[PDB]
Amino acid sequence: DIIIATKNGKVRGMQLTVFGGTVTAFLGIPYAQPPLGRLRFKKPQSLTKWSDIWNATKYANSCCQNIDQSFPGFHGSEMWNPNTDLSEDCLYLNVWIPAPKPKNATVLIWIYGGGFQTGTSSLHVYDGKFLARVERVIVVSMNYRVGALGFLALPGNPEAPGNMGLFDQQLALQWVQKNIAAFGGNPKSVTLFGESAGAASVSLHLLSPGSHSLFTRAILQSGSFNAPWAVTSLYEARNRTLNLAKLTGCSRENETEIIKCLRNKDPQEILLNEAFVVPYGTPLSVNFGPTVDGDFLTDMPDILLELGQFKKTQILVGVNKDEGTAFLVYGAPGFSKDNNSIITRKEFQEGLKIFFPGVSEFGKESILFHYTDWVDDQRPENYREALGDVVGDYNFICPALEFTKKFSEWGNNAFFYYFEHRSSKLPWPEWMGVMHGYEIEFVFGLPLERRDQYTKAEEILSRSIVKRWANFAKYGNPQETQNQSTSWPVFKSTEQKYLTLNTESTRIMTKLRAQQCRFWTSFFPKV
Ligand SMILES: O=C(Nc1cccc2ccccc12)c1ccc(CN2CCC[C@H](C(=O)NCCCNc3c4c(nc5ccccc35)CCCC4)C2)cc1
Ligand SMILES: *[C@@H]1O[C@H](CO[C@@H]2O[C@@H](C)[C@@H](O)[C@@H](O)[C@@H]2O)[C@@H](O[C@@H]2O[C@H](CO)[C@@H](O)[C@H](O)[C@H]2NC(C)=O)[C@H](O)[C@H]1NC(C)=O
Ligand SMILES: *[C@@H]1O[C@H](CO[C@@H]2O[C@@H](C)[C@@H](O)[C@@H](O)[C@@H]2O)[C@@H](O[C@@H]2O[C@H](CO)[C@@H](O)[C@H](O)[C@H]2NC(C)=O)[C@H](O)[C@H]1NC(C)=O
Ligand SMILES: *[C@@H]1O[C@H](CO)[C@@H](O)[C@H](O)[C@H]1NC(C)=O
Ligand SMILES: *[C@@H]1O[C@H](CO)[C@@H](O)[C@H](O)[C@H]1NC(C)=O
Ligand SMILES: *[C@@H]1O[C@H](CO)[C@@H](O)[C@H](O)[C@H]1NC(C)=O
Ligand SMILES: *[C@@H]1O[C@H](CO)[C@@H](O)[C@H](O)[C@H]1NC(C)=O
Ligand SMILES: [Cl-]
Ligand SMILES: [Cl-]
Ligand SMILES: [Cl-]
Ligand SMILES: [Cl-]
Ligand SMILES: [Cl-]
Ligand SMILES: [Cl-]
Ligand SMILES: [Cl-]
Repeated sequence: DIIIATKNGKVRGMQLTVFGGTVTAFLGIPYAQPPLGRLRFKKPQSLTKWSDIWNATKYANSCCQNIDQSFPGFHGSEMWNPNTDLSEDCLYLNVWIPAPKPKNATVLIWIYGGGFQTGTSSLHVYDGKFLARVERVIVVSMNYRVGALGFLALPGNPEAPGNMGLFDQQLALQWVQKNIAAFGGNPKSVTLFGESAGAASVSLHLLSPGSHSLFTRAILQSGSFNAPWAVTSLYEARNRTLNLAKLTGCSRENETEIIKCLRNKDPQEILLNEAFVVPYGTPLSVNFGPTVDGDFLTDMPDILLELGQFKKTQILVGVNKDEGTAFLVYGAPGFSKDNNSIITRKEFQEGLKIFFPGVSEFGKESILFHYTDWVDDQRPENYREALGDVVGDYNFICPALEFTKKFSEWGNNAFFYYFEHRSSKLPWPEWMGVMHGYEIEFVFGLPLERRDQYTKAEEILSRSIVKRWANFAKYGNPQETQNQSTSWPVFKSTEQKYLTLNTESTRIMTKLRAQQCRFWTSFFPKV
């Protein structure tokens, strides 16, 4: 019976047998007043203390969200769907601490992705028990509100100021500061890490002054705020809020009366109508996301990045080899996970209309021009591979490289990786490569469990990544110093060295996607 006294009351954990040892898990600790009734759409409110023993022995409710139904019964998609009850009452977090209880352990705080519309910390691939067992760190993950319930925005209006899901995350970072020393954790050594919209979230905490004292260091997997999907404009946010109001029958003149109207709507009604607020949307559109609210985020983040207005500290940043392919089977013509998706030029052109809906003819032609200079004109997968690279370079690789250059230009150490190992257990087909989100299981050390079906080489790769991440969190340096590993060089804006992660040979390379990213970063933002 492991009981910890937090500042709001006593919580009860559970013991876990991991790798012939023990981890203590505290699953489902509340960290805010449930955002229900009059509290829906508002910022998270402080939690009033309890007097008993809160039983933190099972994952709590996931936040309300729409579910992927494109591949029913297929584990490749359904692994990302929530695995606890959906409920508005979902502001909970989890803590894994090593056994025996540590003295001043470094803390890793996970922020999941899901495009700010989906996700939950209870996913199997976010289980922080191996990190706690193997590296003696504490792992924390929290649920945060997503979609309109988390990011609906009437800027300046506190009834729906926007960015609520980010303030959920922040209130959880605060909880760690006030409480993690009781679990044996060092509040002075906190590393945020997340993937996709979670990585973008982490990058926004580097920008937000209200978060600057709540963490030490940052790790960004496949995401950053300067990605084109990561920030909703004040124009779009308002056009989307009124679109939702109209769809729900909540159109009013008093903008506050609109919110009160949306507060008598059942969560399901808000969920069904959320999808159509964006008229010409992309596959997996970020309908409701971070905005410049004037509170969490005081200016357009690109300007903050460009002008060095962010927390000075070390960053670890990286991307996967085929970030774009997962999105091609959610709308692109001729694509399918059950065949090899050989598409024609015309299919490629339609795909661009699908993924760049509001872009001019000339803009689309410019993308075609930059990506159809084939070495061989007869390789039938030419267009198929070009569409995936287009989506991956524009939405992930180039934004992440530009973040790392810009951030590093202000004097802090930065480390960039390129993950290029396709999991042997990967249920998606081979042509989709090293997909978006499929480094996460290696970061969390699932291949360390031999009872699974990972290869030995995959166990060694995960063990090395796990050590590098942990050495980065504890020491600001993502080396593996003991087993003759390749030294991870600092990423500098001139040389732009990065490290490749694979089962075979770990390599130092320079200037990832240089020719592609000059297009996306220096020409395409003009069109
Ligand atoms: O992620 C969203 N948007 C985007 C984010 C970032 C860059 C993007 C670039 C281009 C287009 C969209 C982008 C997004 C926008 C809306 C929604 C709400 N709805 C949920 C119900 C219907 C519908 C839907 O089926 N959503 C699938 C969600 C599962 N997802 C998966 C996850 C990952 N990898 C995957 C790989 C294989 C398959 C799936 C994956 C990486 C880690 C995060 C989760 C969208 C959700 C997600
Ligand atoms: C801003 O919003 C208007 C209105 O959105 C429409 O109504 C909502 C309830 C929802 O169902 C949306 O999907 C609708 O589009 C947009 O006006 C529409 O614009 C499209 C093309 O841009 C046009 O085909 C529709 O007929 C228009 N419908 C109406 C009612 O005006 C508008 O485009 C949105 N965006 C911008 C940039 O203005
Ligand atoms: C790959 O498959 C896509 C998707 O088609 C669906 O899934 C298949 C696995 C099979 O079960 C089909 O019956 C399904 O319709 C194919 O895209 C279709 O292509 C046909 C003819 O080219 C066209 O009439 C449909 O509109 C397309 N449907 C889409 C895009 O959703 C594609 O042709 C297949 N390609 C290869 C090389 O096998
Ligand atoms: C919490 O767990 C303990 C352990 O079995 C149990 O005795 C107690 O009744 C539980 N309390 C609640 C409120 O569920
Ligand atoms: C934990 O480490 C900090 C410095 O990082 C130190 O100031 C603090 O006293 C330590 N607390 C312990 C060892 O309990
Ligand atoms: C209507 O708007 C005013 C501000 O113009 C606001 O003070 C008032 O509270 C709103 N009405 C209701 C019922 O909230
Ligand atoms: C390094 O090698 C030792 C034995 O040679 C092994 O026990 C350990 O897990 C390895 N660690 C990493 C981080 O690769
Ligand atoms: Cl599960
Ligand atoms: Cl969608
Ligand atoms: Cl051709
Ligand atoms: Cl070098
Ligand atoms: Cl070079
Ligand atoms: Cl260069
Ligand atoms: Cl160019």
